[PDB]
Amino acid sequence: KQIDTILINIGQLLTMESSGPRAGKSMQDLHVIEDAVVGIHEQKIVFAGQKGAEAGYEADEIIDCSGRLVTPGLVDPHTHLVFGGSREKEMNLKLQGISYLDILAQGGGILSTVKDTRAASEEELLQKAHFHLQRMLSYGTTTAEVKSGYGLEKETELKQLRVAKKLHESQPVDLVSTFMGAHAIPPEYQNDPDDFLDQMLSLLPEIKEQELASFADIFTETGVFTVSQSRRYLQKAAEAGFGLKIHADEIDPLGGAELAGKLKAVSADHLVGTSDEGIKKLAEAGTIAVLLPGTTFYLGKSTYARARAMIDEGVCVSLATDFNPGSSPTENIQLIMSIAALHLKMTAEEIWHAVTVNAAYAIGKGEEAGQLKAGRSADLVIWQAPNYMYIPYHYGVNHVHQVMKNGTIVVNR
Ligand SMILES: [Zn+2]
Repeated sequence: KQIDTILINIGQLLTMESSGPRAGKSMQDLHVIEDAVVGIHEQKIVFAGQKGAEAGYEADEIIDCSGRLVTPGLVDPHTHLVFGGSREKEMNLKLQGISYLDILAQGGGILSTVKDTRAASEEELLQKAHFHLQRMLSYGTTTAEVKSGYGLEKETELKQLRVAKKLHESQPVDLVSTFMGAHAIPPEYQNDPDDFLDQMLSLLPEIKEQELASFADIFTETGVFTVSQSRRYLQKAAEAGFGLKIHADEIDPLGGAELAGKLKAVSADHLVGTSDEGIKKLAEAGTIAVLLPGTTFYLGKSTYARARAMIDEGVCVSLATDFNPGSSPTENIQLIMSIAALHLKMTAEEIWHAVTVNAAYAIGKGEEAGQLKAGRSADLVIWQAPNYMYIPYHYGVNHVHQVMKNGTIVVNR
């Protein structure tokens, strides 16, 4: 069989081959192959296993991995990629001890980014986002989820969504778009938040017709949107055919997790303050818990989401950068992996499954990304490390040697 490409001399290969999301104990069952090969033809994986799996094939292009570690391209299931300006001028408020919510309550935070995003032209946001997405790619992310939510109005929310589609069609990273019009409350709506929510819901039909988003998200937090508003909002979104996601129980056990499970949301994200009942509902419903360790770290806190309890309870855990200018300005998914190990107390095996398979399922791409097996798009990363434990171990840097998307190297050294 004549094929396009073959990777040889792979020191360690992680296919992450699974039949579905990995919950509980299965997150620990990492299949490791040594001295492996990977065959690619017409942008797809034709084989990925131990040396000898290439018997019967002959490739034209041969890539020597020189004993390096090879894994599927990484999946970042939660980001706010498109945004205007930056929030460095808020560093001092945080340092002074002003809480994240108090900054928001005073017209800052998300609202500050909303003003800059509304003012930035669509072309500026595109170029701006292109730079950050290119960096994400250089760190190993070949598939990512991007949320709007910095417009809080028709014009800018649609603008963010169009930029996301544009990005998806003009660079390597495959993007999953999420509409998060219900991110915060414009000051002029503080007295009628339900009216604001209805105006955001009024956008679903055109967003749907334009295929501008596949999911709907919402910030269920004290002072922001309540559980009842979130239930009504999300149920409405589901009726329109949108998948469901939620920024839940970021500080306190508000019942955001319980709601997400009851609504059978694809994922519940953040969850630092979630209760045991919430954890049980997520596991029971199969709702993926996307943890954002960088956000906790960046907020200057030390109390992280209870990942071990979630895994002990059969929850499917994932990880993300939550890349956003306000609470987690980092594109480095590898650092997220390091923080998960050091502060979420997750093992290297669990972390790898979290940033590939589980991240993929968290955004409706379980059948398309996160695994290197026959038929899958040839998206992989060749690492500057001999083993998988080394990646989360050595922190704050970029271990990427080369990144392959659709069978072509898109990042070199
Ligand atoms: Zn977020």
